[PDB]
Amino acid sequence: EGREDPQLLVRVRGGQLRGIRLKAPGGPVSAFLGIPFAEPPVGSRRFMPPEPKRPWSGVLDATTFQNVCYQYVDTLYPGFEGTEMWNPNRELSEDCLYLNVWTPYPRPASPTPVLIWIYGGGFYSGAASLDVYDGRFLAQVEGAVLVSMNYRVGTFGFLALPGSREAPGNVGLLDQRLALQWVQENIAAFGGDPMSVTLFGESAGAASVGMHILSLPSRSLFHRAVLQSGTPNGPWATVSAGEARRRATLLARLVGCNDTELIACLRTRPAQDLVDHEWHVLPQESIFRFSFVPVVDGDFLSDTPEALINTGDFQDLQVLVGVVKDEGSYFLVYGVPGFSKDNESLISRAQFLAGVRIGVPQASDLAAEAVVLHYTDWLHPEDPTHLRDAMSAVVGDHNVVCPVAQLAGRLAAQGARVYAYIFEHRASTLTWPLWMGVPHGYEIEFIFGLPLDPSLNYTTEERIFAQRLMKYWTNFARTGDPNDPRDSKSPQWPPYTTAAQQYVSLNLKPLEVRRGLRAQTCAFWNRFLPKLLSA
Amino acid sequence: EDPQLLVRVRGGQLRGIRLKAPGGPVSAFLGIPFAEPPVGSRRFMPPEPKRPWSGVLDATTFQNVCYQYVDTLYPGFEGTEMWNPNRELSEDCLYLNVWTPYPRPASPTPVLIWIYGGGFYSGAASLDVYDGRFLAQVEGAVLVSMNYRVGTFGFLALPGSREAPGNVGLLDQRLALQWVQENIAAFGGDPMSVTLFGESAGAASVGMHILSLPSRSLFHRAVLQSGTPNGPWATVSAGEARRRATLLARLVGCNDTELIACLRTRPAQDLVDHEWHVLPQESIFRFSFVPVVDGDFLSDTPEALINTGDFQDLQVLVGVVKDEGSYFLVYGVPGFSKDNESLISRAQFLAGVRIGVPQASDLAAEAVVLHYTDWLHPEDPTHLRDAMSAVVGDHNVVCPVAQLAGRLAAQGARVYAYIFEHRASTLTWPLWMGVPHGYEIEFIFGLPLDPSLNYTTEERIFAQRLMKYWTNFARTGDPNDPRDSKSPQWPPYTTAAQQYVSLNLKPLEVRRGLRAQTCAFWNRFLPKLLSA
Ligand SMILES: Cc1ccc(C(=O)NCCCCC[n+]2ccccc2/C=N/O)cc1[N+](=O)[O-]
Ligand SMILES: Cc1ccc(C(=O)NCCCCC[n+]2ccccc2/C=N/O)cc1[N+](=O)[O-]
Ligand SMILES: *[C@@H]1O[C@H](CO)[C@@H](O)[C@H](O)[C@H]1NC(C)=O
Ligand SMILES: *[C@@H]1O[C@H](CO)[C@@H](O)[C@H](O)[C@H]1NC(C)=O
Repeated sequence: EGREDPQLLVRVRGGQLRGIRLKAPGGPVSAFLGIPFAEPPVGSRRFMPPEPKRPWSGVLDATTFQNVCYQYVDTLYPGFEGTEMWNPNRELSEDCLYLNVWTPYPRPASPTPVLIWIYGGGFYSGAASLDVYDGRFLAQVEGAVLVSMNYRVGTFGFLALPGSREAPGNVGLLDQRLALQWVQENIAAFGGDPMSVTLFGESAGAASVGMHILSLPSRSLFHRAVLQSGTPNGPWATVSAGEARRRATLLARLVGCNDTELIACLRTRPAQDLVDHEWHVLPQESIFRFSFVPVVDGDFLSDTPEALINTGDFQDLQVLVGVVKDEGSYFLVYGVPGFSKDNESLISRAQFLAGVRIGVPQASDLAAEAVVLHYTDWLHPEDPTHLRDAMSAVVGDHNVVCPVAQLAGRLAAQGARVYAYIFEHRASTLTWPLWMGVPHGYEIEFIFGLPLDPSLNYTTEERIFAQRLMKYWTNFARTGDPNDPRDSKSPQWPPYTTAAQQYVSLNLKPLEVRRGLRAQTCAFWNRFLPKLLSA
Repeated sequence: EDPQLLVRVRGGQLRGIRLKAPGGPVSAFLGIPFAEPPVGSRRFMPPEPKRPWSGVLDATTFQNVCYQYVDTLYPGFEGTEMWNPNRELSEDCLYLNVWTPYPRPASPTPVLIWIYGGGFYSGAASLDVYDGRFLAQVEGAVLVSMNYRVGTFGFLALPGSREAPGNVGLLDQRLALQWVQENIAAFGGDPMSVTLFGESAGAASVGMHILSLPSRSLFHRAVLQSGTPNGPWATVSAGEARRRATLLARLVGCNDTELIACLRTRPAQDLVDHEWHVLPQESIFRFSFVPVVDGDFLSDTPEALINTGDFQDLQVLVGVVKDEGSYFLVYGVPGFSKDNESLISRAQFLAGVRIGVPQASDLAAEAVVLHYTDWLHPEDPTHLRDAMSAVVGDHNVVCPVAQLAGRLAAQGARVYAYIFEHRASTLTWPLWMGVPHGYEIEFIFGLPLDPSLNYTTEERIFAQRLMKYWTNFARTGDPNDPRDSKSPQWPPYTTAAQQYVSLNLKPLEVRRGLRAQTCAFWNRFLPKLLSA
């Protein structure tokens, strides 16, 4: 040492770190980027649970984002910001188990509530280094300690031969769990309070958050949870052991491969070869289905998330959950004929019928017809605008909105304090077309406070709006209650209960309270369809 | 004698009676025989034309009511008694009634023929609510109503047998229609402009005349109030009719010739005693002896006939009341009664759906419960009670009416649809039943125009407007006044725009889609369900 900024030097269990002083619009923050929390899961460690990182010597430089976990890179619209904002922004590698820490500058004197972000990406993609996950605004404006981790995705994170020693499945979730243990042991060195840790995540990250609620060893590592547009229940977040084994065995043959010999051969393949065949193992033509996701192993997940939310005790739990207004629209362009970002995507009745089969790929013919009859407007059954919007609603309701409504309802009934929202504001900077409405994932930039960066060209009201949301999320992190304790003047956010089913609209206007999360429609998906399934 | 009261029809002379209506006199000819009495060896047989008679036949009085079950649910309660027979019961009951203006019309006048309801087990053309004097006096119409055999005597069928071929009660109606063709010009009626109208079982009868070729040369327009030939209560298969008749015969102590011979020896009340005991399931809105798909009067199911028919030169007026189902819940569904607000639990609501959709499987009844539950108030008594009524009215009336209107409009017919939304100031049923089945009839027939029944001034003005819709439809096949040039007009129902009108105290309002989403459930989804 000697001439470095003494506020950027910090020791953790593994050794000494040097962080970087970043500028936020309102002042400096401290960032510690690319902290390794596991041994590199490479070579003979591919598909294995993570091992804790062994101490290093000297001062590790923690001023850069580290590698992104090896993953599929989306090529649907090459050069388009709407797609590439999600793509990896650092080199791809299997050596990718690193985490990031943002704190106030100087670091806080009293211990400060910790927010831990778990990114989404369908369990096949994602990185904690993306611009929309930038912790500097929450750290500067709300004084939060923010932690985000990389976790293995795709085959490297979730390929499972259930019951094997060499590929037990869910190691991507164990990566996240190891980072949670790293926070417990080390975050006090940054001024963070290990006894006040809130998990929040979006989509597959939200499902991940839900899995930690449901997995007993993770429960001692956090105290509150936010689930944005995703759930551990629902039709895409888990597979059975049987289906996971079928998908892993098919991927093995597609790349040229007793479970030990199979996994051993898979470990000899280049990472890119596995990624090149990941999408080829899905049982049906589908959207909103991902090849390698958490498996119901009877270990991390002692049973299906359905069984666990329906029965478990949650009296100690405080959860914030919500959806965007148009959950489904984004996904139609990845497989439903007739949908494009470049047209209005007005579709015919025939294309709606074919789309329902692709967006509800596990549905029998009778179930599909039930869906079509429910979502058809029988005063205008052939109107292309209603059919396009109905296709988006089918996909959003089946995959996100109704799994969330079920989760909120079971959690509230079984002792949890639940707060629910619908996010209804479309960013003025959105590059996706207008028919997509408020698409999946486009509340994240407001939670993290990107509008406060003047160079990103958001409106003044969007900055005020972002600050409202940062206050809601951090108040909840701090107290289990998103409401401002000193501000009773503003309209209040009531908890979701089974009796009143209250939630709030999040938009440019003051909080408005609404009742029922798609109550009629979600009864169709959550109560009727499963009973139809049993026939 | 009064020459206006003396008429010669093909069978001989008749003497009618001058009756007072609020605005003047009417000529009424009550109790005109149109068939040989279907008694003795003629029971269950097709009707035969009435033999000529000598002298002047006295037609100043309503004739006997066809033998039928009499309702005892609420003894002495007007809301039920108003439907009970108001003349003596007899198997000798095939008589019709004619009202005309006094003096007799100078020009041939459009004819309206009323076919009463009563679930094909009851009913009479002599009920006070079917009084034709107001339409005759105010609109100058010639009004005809007939008695037809109900219950076992009209619809007991051993299909394919010679002596109980089925549907004889519908043949009774058809013979009265031929009587109108042959004789109505003598009253000043125009046989080239005959409009059938009927309510519930009567509307389903009207619809069965639309679907049976020999009936079609006997009328030109049709009105179907709260009833349809299609749907789940109005017809039975040949096999189910055979089962029900064989069971009734076992219950009273009896190949088909011998079985029907023994049934013919049974006193009428012996047959009625067991009428309600042959239904396959505990139910409401189900009736033991109704028209049968014989392959003769009905060449096929009403469903297949409305689906494939040619209806181009046909005009039809169809509609429903606001609360079709509420009336029937008190006849079987536990927790419903005239005398309290019938606030039911959710368990009672599930139990009620098995009774109100008695042909539904476990899965189908589950679909119904989940569809009609308000999942924001899933346990609230008021919502469950109102949903129970909705299930029954939608399943049995509203969605069959929407299916029929849609098939008719798409296949050439001219259709006008309505929903009747005014609850009579004088109603004796409780408030929770709303606007019940059958309580639009008194307005169309014009009873509010009688001051002694203590209707309100608005209801009298309302009745006059309805009388004008119905008779304008009779005159032209279009209910709109060709003199009134003020909007809104009543538009035709079509498949594209699905327009219908609300009938109430306020002016006509035009609405689109007749419970479109819910009737898609009943008419499109549920059939694919039960059948797999
Ligand atoms: C070959 C292929 C490629 C992609 C798919 C597919 O279904 N893609 C959908 C997911 C991309 C979303 C990016 N994202 C990640 C995290 C958070 C938000 C967002 C977006 N905000 O809304 C499917 C296939 N395939 O089926 O072959
Ligand atoms: C033993 C019995 C008796 C009657 C029923 C049953 O379902 N009755 C229906 C209504 C009959 C009278 C009303 N009515 C009749 C003609 C025209 C209009 C109206 C008014 N409607 O609002 C059912 C049973 N049973 O279940 O056994
Ligand atoms: C939009 O674009 C896609 C692909 O280019 C096409 O298949 C679809 O039919 C288009 N839609 C319209 C409404 O032109
Ligand atoms: C913001 O607006 C300015 C206006 O000159 C433009 O030059 C800049 O590229 C814009 N930046 C973004 C991120 O939209």
